[PDB]
Amino acid sequence: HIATVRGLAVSPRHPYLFSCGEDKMVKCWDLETNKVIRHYHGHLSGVYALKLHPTLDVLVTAGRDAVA
RNA sequence: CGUCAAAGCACUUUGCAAAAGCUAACGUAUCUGUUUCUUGCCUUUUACCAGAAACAGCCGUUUGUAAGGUGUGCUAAUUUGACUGUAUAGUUUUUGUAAUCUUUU
Repeated sequence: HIATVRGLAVSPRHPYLFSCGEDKMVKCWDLETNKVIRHYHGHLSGVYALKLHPTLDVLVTAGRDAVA
């Protein structure tokens, strides 16, 4: 990251780890390889909330865009 | 070559499915891109240098199956499978040593 890693979230169902920040960046750190796989581009500004839905493979994040 | 069974037949157009099952060229061919890292040449970013790992596209190949098209036959031809497939009256099996009678329990 380039600016304070705000969020984090490990998923239990997949060996992934997530992160967020004041970069607009949302990442998918694969835990088996220990590198990033996916960016989730779309957020207009610094993201704070990072939380992983329990059933459905789905990811929720929110920040100052004033939107989840 | 011979029998039996199945089926139109050869050639072709599309659709739809698949293509490491026990280490192996689906392609004796071979190109671009994204991300993550490492080094080059550099300060405008792009455009690039040349290595890695992870993903992707693209140009092609094979198979099965479905419907079609052309030419030929449906009073035929071709394909496909399957099979415990040969002929011997003269000594080891399919051209007879068989026939017949009687006693014992």
